[PDB]
Amino acid sequence: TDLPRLPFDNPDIMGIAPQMLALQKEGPIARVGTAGEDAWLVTRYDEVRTLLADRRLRLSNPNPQPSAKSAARAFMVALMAGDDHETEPARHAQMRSLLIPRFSTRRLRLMKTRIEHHVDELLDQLAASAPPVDLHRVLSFRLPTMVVCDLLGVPLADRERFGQWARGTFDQSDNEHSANTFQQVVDYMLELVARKRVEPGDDILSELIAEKDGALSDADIAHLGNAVLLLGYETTIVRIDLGTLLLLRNPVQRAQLAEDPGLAPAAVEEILRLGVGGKGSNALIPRYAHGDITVGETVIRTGDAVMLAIGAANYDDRAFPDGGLFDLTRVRPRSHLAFGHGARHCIGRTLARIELTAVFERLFRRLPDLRLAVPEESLRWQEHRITGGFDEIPVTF
Ligand code: HEM
Ligand SMILES: CC1(C)C[C@H]2C=C(C(=O)O)[C@@H]3COC(=O)[C@]4(CO4)[C@]23C1
Repeated sequence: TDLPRLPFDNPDIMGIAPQMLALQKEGPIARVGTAGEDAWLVTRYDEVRTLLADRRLRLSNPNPQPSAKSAARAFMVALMAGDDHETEPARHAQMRSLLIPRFSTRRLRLMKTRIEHHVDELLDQLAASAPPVDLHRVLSFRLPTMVVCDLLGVPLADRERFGQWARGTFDQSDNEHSANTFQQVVDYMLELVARKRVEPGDDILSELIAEKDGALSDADIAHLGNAVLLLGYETTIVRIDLGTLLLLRNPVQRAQLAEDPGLAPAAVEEILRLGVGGKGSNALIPRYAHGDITVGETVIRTGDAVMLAIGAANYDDRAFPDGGLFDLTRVRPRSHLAFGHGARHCIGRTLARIELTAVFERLFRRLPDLRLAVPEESLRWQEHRITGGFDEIPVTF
């Protein structure tokens, strides 16, 4: 008897920690320690998917004496309208109602075209440069920040101002840095709302300003803009890096994709499913029980914390035969959980899929000799950031 303690060690730079796969083999749910509260850890696909659709399991904390959180986690929960369990139903419903129509089929088709041209240009710049090159700086970082500039209607150079703010806001190791970074985001967004009130364009804040004959306050609109800025590029950057690394590890699949770029949607779904970095603390969706819930033989009690391991569930052999293998020829794969499921299902997921498809349609056809310029083991996953990620990806080609 030894209580498992999150985060678990992972001897590889990607994948699922061995201890978490061991727990998955024993059963769907286990009690574990963490750096803070103890929590229920749910690791099997069926149970994670069921619990993500359970309205009794919510982001907000219902407890009278709530455990202390990092500034970074507090900001993340507040951006997601989860900071007050009594107002979360109305506030979260409004948040999704206001953001979902900002990603319309008209907008996504226009952005798909612009994204494809931008990838072409980014890869031409890359191909013309002298290796070794940092792929993270010149490709992974550049496409999703371009997209956020487009969503917000700001000059592309603005991403040189805001490009580190998601990392800084979500730095769990430094509350002062987290809070100072978030104030920069807030000031920038309030400036942007005031500009869009007199100079609107085809962009998200302009649409929110016009919503309900201007019924929303500038603070309400800036709040939603802050969610788009802080959630809308960093995780996509991380998936471009993880997808590149996964494809570099699987040369037979990589050659399949280079030969037939029509395999890119299937590759993107495998990248999302398998793309887990380091100790994988970002591949856990946190919840609190607002009512008692039974999982198998186990009772989750009102007030308990729950970690839904979407990463482990996406590796679950019960849901994906040979679940640890990258295979873009899977026939009718189950829907992975990398965008979540249920009430808080990723709002940007169709846009994120368009970005990743445009990149991986092109990458290995444009740079067939691309490969790491350093050992994989030298790549360092940043455990202190809620969103993890690598800081650099040196390549040659
Ligand atoms: C590959 C990139 C991405 C991944 C892997 C990802 C993953 C996720 C996951 C797992 C959730 C659910 C969190 C939870 O249930 O607690 C989520 C929510 C969310 N995502 Fe994404 N995301 C990505 C890209 C984006 C983009 C590009 C946008 C917008 C431009 C975006 C906007 C949001 C928002 C606003 C939420 C909160 C939804 C809610 O709380 O109702 N995400 N994302
Ligand atoms: C809103 C989020 C940025 C989406 C989710 C994906 C993430 C990631 O891939 O890094 C974030 C990690 O931390 C979380 O609590 C998550 C898992 O819900 C995320 C919050």
